[PDB]
Amino acid sequence: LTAAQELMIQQLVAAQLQCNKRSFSDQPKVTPWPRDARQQRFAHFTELAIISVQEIVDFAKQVPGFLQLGREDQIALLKASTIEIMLLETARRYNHETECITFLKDFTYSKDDFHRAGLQVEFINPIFEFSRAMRRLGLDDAEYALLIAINIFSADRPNVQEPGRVEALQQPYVEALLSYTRIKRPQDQLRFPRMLMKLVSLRTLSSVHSEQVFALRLQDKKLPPLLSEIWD
Amino acid sequence: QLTAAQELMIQQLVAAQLQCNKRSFSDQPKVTPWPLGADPRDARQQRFAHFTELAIISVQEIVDFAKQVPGFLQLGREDQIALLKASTIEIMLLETARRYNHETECITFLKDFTYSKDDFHRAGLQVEFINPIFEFSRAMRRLGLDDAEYALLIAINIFSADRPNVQEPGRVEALQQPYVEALLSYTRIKRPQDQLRFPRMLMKLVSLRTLSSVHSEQVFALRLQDKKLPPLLSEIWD
Ligand SMILES: OC(c1ccc(NCC(F)(F)F)cc1)(C(F)(F)F)C(F)(F)F
Ligand SMILES: OC(c1ccc(NCC(F)(F)F)cc1)(C(F)(F)F)C(F)(F)F
Repeated sequence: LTAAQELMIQQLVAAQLQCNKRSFSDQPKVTPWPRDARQQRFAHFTELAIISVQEIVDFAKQVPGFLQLGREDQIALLKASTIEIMLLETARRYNHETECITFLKDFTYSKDDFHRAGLQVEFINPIFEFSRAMRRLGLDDAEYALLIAINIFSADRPNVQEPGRVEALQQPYVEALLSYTRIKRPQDQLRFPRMLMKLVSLRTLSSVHSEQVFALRLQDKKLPPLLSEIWD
Repeated sequence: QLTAAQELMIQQLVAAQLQCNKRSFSDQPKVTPWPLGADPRDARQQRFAHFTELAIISVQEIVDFAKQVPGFLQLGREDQIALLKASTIEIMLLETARRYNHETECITFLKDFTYSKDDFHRAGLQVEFINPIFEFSRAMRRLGLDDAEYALLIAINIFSADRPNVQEPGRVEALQQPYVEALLSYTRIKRPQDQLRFPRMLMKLVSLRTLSSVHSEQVFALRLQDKKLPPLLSEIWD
């Protein structure tokens, strides 16, 4: 691992740690978790999502190479990546012992909790299978952080005006992850491929998420403004 | 070095490819011809019909191919259907890319026929699907894949355990793995100095998932313009 690779990785891990501290040390400002409570558990979920979106935008801004893309490309990359980063983070926050997703102490969510928020079967089960598959890979914080950076610099997102530049920005992160995994687990050649394959799954999960949003609109459950900008 | 089994798995796929591609040359003159000689909506419809007809041929070759991949026919039939339903357009996009010619900026299909970006537009498709297809083909060309690499990628694509409605995803993952390992060892040998080729190949699987969605948006949009899929395509993609 070169000096520049160490600096890039260390910067990503420190930014991930600062973003978590900034966004999820204090109690989140959310509708208290209780027709009456169907709208309220949904709102709750929606306010959590907004807090994660904010965290993700904060993190993206600190990824070397991002804030130097053209502004429209920044927006286009974040628009597509957001739900996928959320799925990764949800997998990070997953606890196989309890089968729940922990944001901080006293804020955890199970498959049942998701159903009560109005969410379909078609969205919940993939989320939870993907989370437990992520755990069997046993990614550490550097691996997650690098995977997020790679995810952001995907040159095939809709409305990207400079795909050549995005792809060149992705390469160093791919190279760092390749090196990192070679050093960590030298006798585990499929670890790295297995990680990239989860990026595939994340594209599908994004579509399945969009279907949840469209389905929610059918129960007069609209996304609030900060999420509407991104998803409907 | 590739083991005997890896060499045979590749040779098997590459030769199934060929026996399946026999339907392409024999159905070529049966197809609704591309219309020559047209003013500005007759010809629009004939071009589209032409496109649906080649897609049908492709659907059938992909079905025939998959039945030859070892272990496929031992999957539960509902799972066979679910993998093909999802993989079909993605394999077609791989085949489209494989046939892209950068000199003419045209795609070959079924041996002799070729299509430009503007031919796709003339057949009623929209820029939101067409541009990504051609960028993907250009990107695929820069990787310089050979017949073995494409065949391995298609097998990897078929055996994607995370398709919708798959009932035994673990049985699918178990079939995929040796193909992934074969591709890793293949690229390592072919290009020992290019460590990023293999990751870039895997990332083409990511792009294929998005293109699949864009294709669904294209089919939706085509119905607005009197262009509904025929029965065999309807059941896979509507
Ligand atoms: O967009 C929603 C959403 C729910 C959960 C998440 N995060 C959980 C996970 F796993 F999807 F990432 C993100 C968005 C919402 F509205 F709740 F925020 C959805 F319910 F409509 F799908
Ligand atoms: O589904 C269609 C289709 C068109 C071209 C292809 N193959 C070209 C490529 F690049 F997508 F693979 C496949 C399906 C159709 F209808 F022509 F078959 C679409 F036009 F509606 F999209």
